[PDB]
Amino acid sequence: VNSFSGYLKLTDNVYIKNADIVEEAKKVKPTVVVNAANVYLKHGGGVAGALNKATNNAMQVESDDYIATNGPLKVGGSCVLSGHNLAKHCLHVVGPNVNKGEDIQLLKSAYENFNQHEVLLAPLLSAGIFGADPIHSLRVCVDTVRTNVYLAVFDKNLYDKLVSSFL
Ligand SMILES: CC(C)NC(=O)Nc1ccc(C(=O)N[C@@H]2c3cccc(O)c3C[C@@H]2C(=O)O)cc1
Repeated sequence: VNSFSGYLKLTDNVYIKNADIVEEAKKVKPTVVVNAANVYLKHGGGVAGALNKATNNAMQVESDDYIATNGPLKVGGSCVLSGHNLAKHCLHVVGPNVNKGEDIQLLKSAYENFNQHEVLLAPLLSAGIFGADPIHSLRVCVDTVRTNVYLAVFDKNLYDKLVSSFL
């Protein structure tokens, strides 16, 4: 038993809810919140910008030190940093950005990072300003992630379409 509430169960291990991931992290305080990161950990907009704003820019400060030490992530890769006031940990995961021409097949590799964590609060990778089809992203998620994932979908219209179109 865990504290995630009001989710619709899609499969054995994937759950979805129309919710603002920032508000959901502040309320649940999950072990892991997933950020929709880029390789530079520049949290400017979309989910990343929102999560970072909610940390009063502490996420960005920590991220800049990480990059200065380690260099950029790989598309499809991830790193674990602090969750600040939102979670114990933040898993920064880099899905491909279609608006940069990145290979959509890397979306499966991106979701594989979730399997290193028993339970996660997450957005749909590569959705939103990353330019991929969220229906495709949800399918890859369900077909790749084996651990327990609670997906927060900000847009109600998209959530309903994601739900009604789900096989
Ligand atoms: C009010 C404050 C305290 N909170 C806050 O600013 N929160 C927040 C901001 C932006 C996003 C976001 O960019 N969402 C994306 C979005 C939008 C429309 C269609 C989509 O396919 C997607 C994918 C992705 C998602 O929904 O995961 C999420 C939360």
